[PDB]
Amino acid sequence: LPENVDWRKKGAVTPVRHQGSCGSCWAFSAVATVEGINKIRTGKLVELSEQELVDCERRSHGCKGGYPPYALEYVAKNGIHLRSKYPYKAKQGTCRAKQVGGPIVKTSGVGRVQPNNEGNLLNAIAKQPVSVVVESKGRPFQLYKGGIFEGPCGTKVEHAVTAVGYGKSGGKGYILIKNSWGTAWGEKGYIRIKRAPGNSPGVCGLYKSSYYPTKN
Ligand SMILES: *[C@@H](C(=O)O)[C@H](O)C(=O)N[C@@H](CC(C)C)C(=O)NCCCCNC(N)=[NH2+]
Repeated sequence: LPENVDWRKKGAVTPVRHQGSCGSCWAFSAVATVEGINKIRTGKLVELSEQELVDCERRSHGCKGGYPPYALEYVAKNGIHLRSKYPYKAKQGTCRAKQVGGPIVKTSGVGRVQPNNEGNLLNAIAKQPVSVVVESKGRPFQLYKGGIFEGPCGTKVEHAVTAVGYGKSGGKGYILIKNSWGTAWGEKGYIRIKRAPGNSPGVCGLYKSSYYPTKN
């Protein structure tokens, strides 16, 4: 395993986006992982539609919160359209997957990493971008402006994000995360969260529930 990994440098990460006031983080996390694996397999970075998921994947609740593994199952089964063909509007509407055209990106399944273990997570990230969860309700997290984040924060997760890398910053290990709150938050939309060693729920509950899409 490499000491440091950063999928941004390998052209596998699209620019940071803004979910607005719609509890759509679950769709944002899911889309970022599929954009990454599509780049890795085909050599092409294309932007995909969070809105298709919000409108069509209904085991989830649209703008009221959802579930990354379900979103990942929807993509493996139905594939997903381009962001330019089915743009994000921060509100749940009628599913138009079959009315919008343009090409579709499809995957072959979805993997579940065994939670609460640093190692399990690092090996998954070394491979590709991973959907991860975190407790974002605390003021420290909302007011984050930079550095290696340590909380204060509990482990009562409620916000899905995307791990696009990991590394070491002079002595402290961290995990590189792509948030969906725009570029004015954190480190140009990103946050480097401290790495809890070995068996642990992770700082702010980061090791609690991780998924990724597979692609032939
Ligand atoms: C995240 C966001 O937009 O910031 C969005 O609320 C979301 O999808 N949250 C998830 C939590 C992550 C997957 C950790 C969520 O809360 N999903 C399902 C809602 C659970 C409903 N709970 C009860 N008690 N009814």
